[PDB]
Amino acid sequence: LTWHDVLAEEKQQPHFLNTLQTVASERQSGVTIYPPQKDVFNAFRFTELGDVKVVILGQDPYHGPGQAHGLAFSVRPGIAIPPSLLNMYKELENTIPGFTRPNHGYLESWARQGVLLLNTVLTVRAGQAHSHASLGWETFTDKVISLINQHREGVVFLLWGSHAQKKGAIIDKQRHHVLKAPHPSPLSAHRGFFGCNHFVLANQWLEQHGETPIDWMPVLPAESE
Repeated sequence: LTWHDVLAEEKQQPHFLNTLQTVASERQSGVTIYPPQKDVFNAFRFTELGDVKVVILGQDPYHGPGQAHGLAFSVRPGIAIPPSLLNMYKELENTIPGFTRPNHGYLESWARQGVLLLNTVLTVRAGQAHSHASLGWETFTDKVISLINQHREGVVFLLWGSHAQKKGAIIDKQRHHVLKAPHPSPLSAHRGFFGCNHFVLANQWLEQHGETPIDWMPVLPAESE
């Protein structure tokens, strides 16, 4: 099954389509909306349903120029690493053998290994956090999570912060593996995100079940001649 197979009906629901209408309207009314329309669903593009190994929820897309490009916690090449991702990198550096601080915040290569980097809200107005949170995106991502729970087996979910924890509170904790911790934002990272060890634990679960671990060191697309 592909994402479109399992979400085709969901994407004909008014809460979904009216959301996209709203976004398209605001973009033409002098409001900058992030990410660009072609990037809104990049988490799905880069991590097909059958390839999901680890789900990491974000909440809102980043709301500044150059930041959001459709993957939770990631930013485009050449853009500063946002504080939440810096704290993820610090936990990685303290736990994954050989990890060192990347010089970029671009996480496509996680997605390409099976890490679904899913914000629960998929658009935002420039400079205004949570400004699209009361559209239909949470309903849409509730359905995404429900479908992974039902259609996949042995997925590791990393639920960071209360919002994410609530979002994933009904995941099957026997067929899947649910790990919780405070959010890596500077407001909460020292309240238990540091020390959560989720990246190693996720890889050990995956290993235990015959899946390859995630290489958490993210890499930029290369140059050609």
